[PDB]
Amino acid sequence: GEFDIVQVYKKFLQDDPEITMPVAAIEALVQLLSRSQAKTISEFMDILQNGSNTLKEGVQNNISLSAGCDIFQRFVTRSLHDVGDFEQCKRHLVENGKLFIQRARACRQRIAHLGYPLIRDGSVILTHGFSRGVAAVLLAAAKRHVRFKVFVTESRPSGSGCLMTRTLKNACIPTCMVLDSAVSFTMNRVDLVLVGAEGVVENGGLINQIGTFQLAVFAKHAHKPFYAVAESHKFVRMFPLSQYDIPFSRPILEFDDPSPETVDAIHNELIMNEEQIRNNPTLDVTPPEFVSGLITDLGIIDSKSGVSEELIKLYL
Amino acid sequence: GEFDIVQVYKKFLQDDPEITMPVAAIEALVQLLSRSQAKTISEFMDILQNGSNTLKEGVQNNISLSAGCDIFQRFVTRSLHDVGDFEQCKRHLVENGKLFIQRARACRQRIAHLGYPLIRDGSVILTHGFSRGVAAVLLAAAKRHVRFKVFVTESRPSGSGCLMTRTLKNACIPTCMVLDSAVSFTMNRVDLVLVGAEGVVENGGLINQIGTFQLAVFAKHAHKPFYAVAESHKFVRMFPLSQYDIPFSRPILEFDDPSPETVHAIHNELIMNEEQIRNNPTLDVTPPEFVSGLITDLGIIDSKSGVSEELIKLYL
Repeated sequence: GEFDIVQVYKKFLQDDPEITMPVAAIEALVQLLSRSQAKTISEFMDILQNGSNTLKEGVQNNISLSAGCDIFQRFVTRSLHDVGDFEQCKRHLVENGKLFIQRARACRQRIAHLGYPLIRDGSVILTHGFSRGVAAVLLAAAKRHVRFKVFVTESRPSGSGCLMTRTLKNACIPTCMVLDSAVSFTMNRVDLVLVGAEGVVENGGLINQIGTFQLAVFAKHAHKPFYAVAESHKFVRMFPLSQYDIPFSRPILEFDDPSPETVDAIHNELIMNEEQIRNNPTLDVTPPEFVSGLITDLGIIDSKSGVSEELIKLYL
Repeated sequence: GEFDIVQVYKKFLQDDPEITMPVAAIEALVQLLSRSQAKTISEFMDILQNGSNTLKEGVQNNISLSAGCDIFQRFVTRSLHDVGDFEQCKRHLVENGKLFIQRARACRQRIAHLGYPLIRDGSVILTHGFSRGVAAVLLAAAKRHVRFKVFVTESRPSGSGCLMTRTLKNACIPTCMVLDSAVSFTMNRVDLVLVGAEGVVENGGLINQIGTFQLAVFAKHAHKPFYAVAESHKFVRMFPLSQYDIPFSRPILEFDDPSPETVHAIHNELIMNEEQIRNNPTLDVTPPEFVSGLITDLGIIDSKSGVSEELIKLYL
């Protein structure tokens, strides 16, 4: 009995940082599953949820795993039956677990040798902040020896842009970091925009970092296409109503109440404070009419109605 | 004699910082014209030409500056005549020159008397960073006791949002800073969008700090109105074709050359350095199709053809 699976989850991040957070969760559940010794089907699903939720609430109720955790459950729940030997249950169960992990680990690869030809000779690409998805495909393209250049949004408040350029610069790729306020000015140059994904919705929506829809309309207005890479285990069952209807933990964009009683053209270091920042949101949502093609291990999906057929296929 | 007239211009900033830059240059030109023992018409215009350019070349080749100075001349020489008394020239010049600056610095007030009713009770306004005119109208509105509350774009790289924030909060009105990456998520909550002007071109376009166009597209797509406050002496003869072709000093948005070597969620300290920040532009341009209303000392102009007719009426 581990009784602290989060550590195994955590330990995975140090045994390998090159894996996504949900991947560790599943890789941890199997360790729970394999070691768990039960006697009823209900016993498994009881601690499984009570393990997933235990794993959920530990990580600020992150969405990426919250999908993967729920999808994984509803996966093994499918072709589950108990005939004669009870041990057959666990057998069919955990064996499919590794089988799911197999596809899960190979998912972020399957998109690479599938989205790399989207880059053409001498083309110029744009990316909002770092994402493990857009990275490999570019590298799996640059590996093929193809000339191209790339801008990267600085991606406040994450600042993941400063890391993304390095990962590309290190891989022999020309970069040019650009402020979040100057993406529109860049659309004239760019031939194709490309971002990762943090969550795909029932309507084909796109929950990713805070500024995706900021540039999604630009490419829509600047007539350049829009592409986003999303692994299967990022489909979610929610369904918003706009670019705003999302549940968010901390309340956002509150105002202050000012009682009548109180007190170089580039002015660096004159910004908001950390307290001012966290009032601002963290995630974004681009309605499907603004994306022209999802990039998944299941392939490239453009209808953003078939995503539901695929989403229905993913769940029961 | 009259030399380093920039210090006159400069001492004005210490004599008064609440006035902008172009008014100071004008205040210096008339001062230059005042102590100008001249004898021929050619001498006068030869001075201010070889005077304004020295004034022009001294400050970034700023637009609002280069706007007023060039406009100042082509005003004074308009109704110019020489008859008998040569002193009439210097008389007619400074007398009319005084009338200009008199009308000039009074413009920023005249705008407030027009913009304040544009704010409704309980309205929600949006402004991209600091903007002289935007402040006064809101203040002159708040003086008249009206409930509302505004967001503020932090305005990278200028960071002028915090300055705009305080100056509003300092005048007891609610504020809430917004990083430039997440303006779109806030639009559904707004009822009006109001930004300043750093320069106005012929076609009705807008030259303001970078990210100004970043907003107007949202206001367009989010079906929210867009107003910009501009003083007359900011009009310019420039006519950019697209939303990009504008004269810019330094090279902008260049890339690197990664030869084969090897050099090596509120992450608040991995930010683009001053060098790579410089590679970003400081100005964007809002096409006239997005300006629902343009408010000036001459009034409010929505035609964006009368922008030009009033413009032609300025350049004699």
